[PDB]
Amino acid sequence: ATKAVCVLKGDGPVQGIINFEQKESNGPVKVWGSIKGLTEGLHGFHVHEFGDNTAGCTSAGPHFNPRRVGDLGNVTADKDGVADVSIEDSVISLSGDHCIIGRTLVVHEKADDLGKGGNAGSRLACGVIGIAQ
Amino acid sequence: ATKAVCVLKGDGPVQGIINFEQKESNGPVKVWGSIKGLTEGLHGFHVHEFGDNTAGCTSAGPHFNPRRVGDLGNVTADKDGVADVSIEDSVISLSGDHCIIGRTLVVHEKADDLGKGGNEENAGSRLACGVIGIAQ
Ligand SMILES: [Zn+2]
Ligand SMILES: [Zn+2]
Repeated sequence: ATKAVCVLKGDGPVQGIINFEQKESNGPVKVWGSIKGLTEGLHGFHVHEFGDNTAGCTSAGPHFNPRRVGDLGNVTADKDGVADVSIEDSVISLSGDHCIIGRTLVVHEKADDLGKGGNAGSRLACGVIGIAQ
Repeated sequence: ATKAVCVLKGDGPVQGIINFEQKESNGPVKVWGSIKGLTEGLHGFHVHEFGDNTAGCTSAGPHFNPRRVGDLGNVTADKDGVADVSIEDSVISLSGDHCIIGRTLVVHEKADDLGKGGNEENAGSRLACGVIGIAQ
């Protein structure tokens, strides 16, 4: 398993395809793609524990955390509502204990302040992360 | 005990939830749930290789086979178009080489004749599918 993909969907217009690639076991995972239908600005971007969409994104459960492992920061939507995603992350994995295959990728309503807010709302869209060609 | 779950959806009315449970890594996998929106009768029931929903059920690629590993026989819909599923399989797994987590469960248009259709000389289109996810 060196490649994965996730199709994000929700009750609103938020949708996108997010690719994952990890060329070396235990190596960094590159995450890239595009999300549209977002409000301009920052949106929390997280892997949640369960790849369970039985009740929409709510059944994905909590932030994945065997920074939390699943915490992928924010994505940034432009004035057109489009977020172009290009991240490299050394904590998530496509195998082993930190493997995110079969878990859920979520884009949030609000910005994640990363715990540095000086003193991220609903789940707009999600999908199960699957093995890709 | 590993647990997995799959929500099936597709281009038409076919929808369902299928659960997986495997008590030990070398034990059988119980598969159970229900699918609705089906024509009465048999429908091929397969794990396909890729958990890729970029193109409906088509991007799932081929039948999973590292009978084929992904071949889970057929499911049987009743007169209400509902197939109640309860299967035990000792070839698929929720870990290791035959792991189906991150792959795609597919329910087909037609029966899979299981290679016993009587003409050595077929499941048809994919009605619904879902990526198989880790469950609580
Ligand atoms: Zn989150
Ligand atoms: Zn098939």
